[PDB]
Amino acid sequence: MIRAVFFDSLGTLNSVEGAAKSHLKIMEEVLGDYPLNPKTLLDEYEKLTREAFSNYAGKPYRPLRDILEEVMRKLAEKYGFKYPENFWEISLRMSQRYGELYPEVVEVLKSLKGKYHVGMITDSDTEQAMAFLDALGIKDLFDSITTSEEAGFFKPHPRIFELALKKAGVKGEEAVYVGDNPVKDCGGSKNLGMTSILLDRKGEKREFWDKCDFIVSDLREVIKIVDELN
Ligand SMILES: *CC(=O)c1ccccc1
Repeated sequence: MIRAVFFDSLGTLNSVEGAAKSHLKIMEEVLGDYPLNPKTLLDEYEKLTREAFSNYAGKPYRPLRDILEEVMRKLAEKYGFKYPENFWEISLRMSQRYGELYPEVVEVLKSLKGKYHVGMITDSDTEQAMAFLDALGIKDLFDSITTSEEAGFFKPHPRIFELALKKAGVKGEEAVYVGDNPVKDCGGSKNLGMTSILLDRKGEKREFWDKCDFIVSDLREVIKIVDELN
């Protein structure tokens, strides 16, 4: 019996498009009048951050603020502009003003809460996860918010999932996890017997469909699956 439904953050609740728009305005405010194409700075920022997150996958937690400030200090020295000491604050402000939820998030979160435990499991520092849920107005729709900072390990380490299930007081077999990253999400949640639901909004992850238990393009399909199984 499924009694809990857990969600990832980026790509599941808040749109990658909104994050890309926010990230661009972040690099813009960092550069100001500096003669560096903010688009080139962003592409290089995403390349370095992808490499960093890959090195830390499944490993002990390190503050994301430190990891990202390290990347931007390297980019500042590379291109010659002043490292903004308030980079973290700028990222928070812009993320909150231009971040947006997918059109069906609130509807889905409401239909689930009350019937099942509704939780989030995210690779991010707890401060930023809470501030972003608040800026998007959906913090009160979750019964639990579980972060790599709390568990001490990044996904797909099982501890972050273990902690989520413990907060809800359910077994893995009684829980669903929804996300768009086949390895960190389906693989990490499958270790505990959770039902994995892959979210492929644009149908770009067909090569990983055969490993996750279910695949959906819209979160409104999650409620259907939970009913089919119960
Ligand atoms: C990249 C991005 O959106 C971000 C980075 C650090 C803190 C908050 C948001």
